[PDB]
Amino acid sequence: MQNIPPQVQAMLGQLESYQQQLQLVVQQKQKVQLELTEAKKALDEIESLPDDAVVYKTVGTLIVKTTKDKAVAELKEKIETLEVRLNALERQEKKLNEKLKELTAQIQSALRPP
Amino acid sequence: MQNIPPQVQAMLGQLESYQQQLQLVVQQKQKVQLELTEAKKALDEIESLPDDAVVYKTVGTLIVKTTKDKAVAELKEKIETLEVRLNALERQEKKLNEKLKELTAQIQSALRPP
Amino acid sequence: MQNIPPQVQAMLGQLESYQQQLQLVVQQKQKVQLELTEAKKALDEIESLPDDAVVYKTVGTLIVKTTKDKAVAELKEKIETLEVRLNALERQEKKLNEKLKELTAQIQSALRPP
Amino acid sequence: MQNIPPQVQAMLGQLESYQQQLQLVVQQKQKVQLELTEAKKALDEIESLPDDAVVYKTVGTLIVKTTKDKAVAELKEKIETLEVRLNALERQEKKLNEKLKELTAQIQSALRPP
Repeated sequence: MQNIPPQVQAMLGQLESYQQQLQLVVQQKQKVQLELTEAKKALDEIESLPDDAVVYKTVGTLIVKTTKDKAVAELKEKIETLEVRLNALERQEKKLNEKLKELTAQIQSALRPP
Repeated sequence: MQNIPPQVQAMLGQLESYQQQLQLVVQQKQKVQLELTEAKKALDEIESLPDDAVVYKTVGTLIVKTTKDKAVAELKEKIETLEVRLNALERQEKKLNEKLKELTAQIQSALRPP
Repeated sequence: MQNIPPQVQAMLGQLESYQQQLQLVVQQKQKVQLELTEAKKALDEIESLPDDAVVYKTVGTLIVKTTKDKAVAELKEKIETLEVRLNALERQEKKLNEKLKELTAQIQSALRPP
Repeated sequence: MQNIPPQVQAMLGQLESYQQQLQLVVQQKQKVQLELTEAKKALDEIESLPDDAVVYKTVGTLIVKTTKDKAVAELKEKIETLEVRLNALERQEKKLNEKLKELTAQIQSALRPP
């Protein structure tokens, strides 16, 4: 019968742990990506308004007057922030893919017929 | 005893896979249908306003002035979009119902007493 | 040993089914109750406004002008609706409690020592 | 073999029950903390507005005019409320940590080699 050594069974278990970890990182990345897409869409729309357009912003359950330039600035900052977060998550994702690649190769090498 | 052949056991398994797949498609269809109903209700209400009615729209956390005609147009587009999506999902649903019908018939034919 | 007859085992199973069904009805009732409480709070607040107070209402992502009297009326209707729904759910709940009471009594009578 | 007495097995079970209970209390505390942080941020922002700034508030799906001072007051009250709630939850949390500490010590003492 095929005899998977205890150390390889351990690698198989860790491979599954990494897969679950990657699934989470990807879900975190996608949430950030969705928010980033929405923010960019909002900025695009606000930027198309005439400079003297009336603009209000929400502060919790409150609504106060703001201006086109201020809303644009606050949206740029939100986008800046989300992109920094997105990059960090993509770096974590890339690291996980590499660990999965390397561990998969080690398992295949260990189980390869002599 | 009743002896369900391995191939029929496979059909029974696929039948369950299709059922789970249909459940999902139906949930996707219902989410689209709910959004479509809400959009139609909103359009109905906006269309009942006097042509010179004051209208504001939300852009993310911001609020800007718009007009009755522009809001109506944007709502028509949303509805147009949702209906295209709804039809595609209904086509997927119909396909799944037919596969379930045909596979159920094959299982019954295979297990029918000689 | 204690020998629970097959029919009593069936009653025990149905008792659990009713319990799960009641749990759901209660959750439905509580969601309706929460919405009703929020609507009443909103009506209370709007009714305290001066008759000439400026009021806007949301229609999806849009905001249009309304009046104090119109908002009050629409809130009364929402409350009317929720109360009708709440009563129906409470009637279902009462029915379930009675079935649980009666089935529990039947099980205890069936298992009572001779 | 190691023989965990029935009473210690009971303590181990209760330890796990307390852990699950603490997990919940912590989740409740964190929800309150998030709301408190958001409210403080909103108050900070509203307080930075000029005294004559125009302010509207939402009442359900409605929007009515308010004032800077009134919004500030209502936010202070919300924060006051959340802090009272936060403290109560932190008191429950501290109690749970102490029970976990004491029960862990009892288990270790009971299982300690003679």
